[PDB]
Amino acid sequence: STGSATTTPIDSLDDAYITPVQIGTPAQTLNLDFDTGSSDLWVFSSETTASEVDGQTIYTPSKSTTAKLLSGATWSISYGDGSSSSGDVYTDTVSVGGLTVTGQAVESAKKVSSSFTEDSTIDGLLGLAFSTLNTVSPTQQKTFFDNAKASLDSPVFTADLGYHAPGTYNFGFIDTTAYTGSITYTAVSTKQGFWEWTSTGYAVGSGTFKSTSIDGIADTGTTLLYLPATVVSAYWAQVSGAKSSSSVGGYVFPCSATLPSFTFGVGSARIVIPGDYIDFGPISTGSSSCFGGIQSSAGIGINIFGDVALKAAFVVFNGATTPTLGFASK
Repeated sequence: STGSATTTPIDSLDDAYITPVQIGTPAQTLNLDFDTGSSDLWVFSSETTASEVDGQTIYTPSKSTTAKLLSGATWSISYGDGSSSSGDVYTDTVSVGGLTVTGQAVESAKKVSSSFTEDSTIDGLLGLAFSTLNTVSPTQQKTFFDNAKASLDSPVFTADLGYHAPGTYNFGFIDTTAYTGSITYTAVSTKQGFWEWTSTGYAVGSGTFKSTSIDGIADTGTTLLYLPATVVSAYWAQVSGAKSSSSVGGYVFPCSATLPSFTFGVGSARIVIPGDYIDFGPISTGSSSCFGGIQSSAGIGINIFGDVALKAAFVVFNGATTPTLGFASK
């Protein structure tokens, strides 16, 4: 089997991407944030505290003839940005782009933090990291990909995020019309539960490539590119007027600037992020100070190849017995 679904930016900055997901019988369609940095599929629901729902579409399990309470199971998750959610668990039928999994753990939110309430466009998350990170207790549950893997034509999914434009998530097959050149595959460590790999170095604009190993994760659920402070300083030093602002919480730059590209290494290959992808617009409405799309990881504890980096590529998440990542230009 295979599946194919369009993913769409939630706003003009590509702050995140939503993908429609069918849950239950009859189908209830919710728009979920596919997140290769986490492993829980959770939804706003009829159980969510009423004051914490503001415009989201909710899953109502009592209206699904295939929903069943997973007796005694609870979940609770905190994300790197400080947001969180928690609740109870049903199993139900879940379909993405024509690919159906029966018995998928659908984690129903009883509580969500303010940043989720305030984002009316995201109805929940669909985790695509390794199932070892799933938070369901006392019986950990599998991700949608893990459940589908054996039925898929090939045990893979691909991320093709657009720049200010829709893109595609495919399950079970590699669309050879979606990229240019060849796909370069690179080793993955699953020891932290992430799609963790090692970049071979970087370049700033037209500058020379610096060969240096950068360990980090391929994370569709993080907006920006978070890299070591040495690398980030080398980038922003090429932008007149750019500076790190403790009050804003990262590097800012004059909105009048033209930003240079940033290249990252994948083995012997190179992925080029155009400068425009690194502009996240005014820090506040009407400001002439703009927020940078490349930021220091020094306070995180891990480097993060988020959407800024991934949307410059066609990315293969290969879940074969030894997982790997593939990157191609497009």
